[PDB]
Amino acid sequence: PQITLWKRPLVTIKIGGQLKEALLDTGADDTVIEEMSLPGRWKPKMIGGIGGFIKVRQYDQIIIEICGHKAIGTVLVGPTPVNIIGRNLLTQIGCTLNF
Amino acid sequence: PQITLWKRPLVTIKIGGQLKEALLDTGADDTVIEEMSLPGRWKPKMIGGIGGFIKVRQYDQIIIEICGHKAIGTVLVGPTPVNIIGRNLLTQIGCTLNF
Ligand SMILES: NC(=O)c1ccc(CN[C@H]2CNC[C@@H]2N(Cc2ccc(C(F)(F)F)cc2)S(=O)(=O)c2ccc(C(N)=O)cc2)cc1
Ligand SMILES: [Cl-]
Ligand SMILES: [Cl-]
Ligand SMILES: [Cl-]
Repeated sequence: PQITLWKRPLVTIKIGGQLKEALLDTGADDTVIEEMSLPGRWKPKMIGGIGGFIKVRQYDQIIIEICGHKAIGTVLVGPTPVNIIGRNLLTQIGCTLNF
Repeated sequence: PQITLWKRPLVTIKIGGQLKEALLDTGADDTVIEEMSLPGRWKPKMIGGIGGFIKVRQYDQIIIEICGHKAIGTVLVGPTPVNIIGRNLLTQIGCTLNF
């Protein structure tokens, strides 16, 4: 589809068997999801921006379904104010910016 | 143009007569530029980032070029990790997400 930016570009995603609302975020290098269980090993990481930094757990090789498009990649889990789909997964579904 | 997301969508902007690098950030509601001199009065604005909320300065009706596309609108000034072109101006220049 084509998504305009009058409002936040929120979509429904499926991750770890849960449905969640997430923001298509071209400014995010990686995907960041609110606290949840994910299977596998993880390593701690810090990410930040305006307001400072948060600590997240980095899980690799996680499958997420985004608007019917399956993509696999790294997911950071931690206290993000909003669920974020970052570039690492946006590329996999063929998402571009156009103007 | 059509911009893919394998790398950060960094573009050249022109503001206050000077060229700067900025990030096309669909996850940002607003446009936030690093400390510089802008004309006119400013108003207070609280924005929520990944790490918390902070106060920045809001200037309205500011002339700005983004990837050569002329725009006029609201620009916030504050301690941002990189210059950010957010949804307010992305919308104005006709930028959509597509997949
Ligand atoms: N390192 C990572 O992978 C990472 C880092 C941060 C995030 C959170 N998402 C980013 C992108 N959109 C806004 C958000 N932020 C932009 C941003 C942009 C770039 C970077 C950096 F280059 F450092 F990696 C960090 C943060 S933000 O928090 O500074 C922000 C929030 C709101 C607004 C606004 N209202 O205009 C402006 C800026 C997600 C992932
Ligand atoms: Cl990845
Ligand atoms: Cl591609
Ligand atoms: Cl505006």
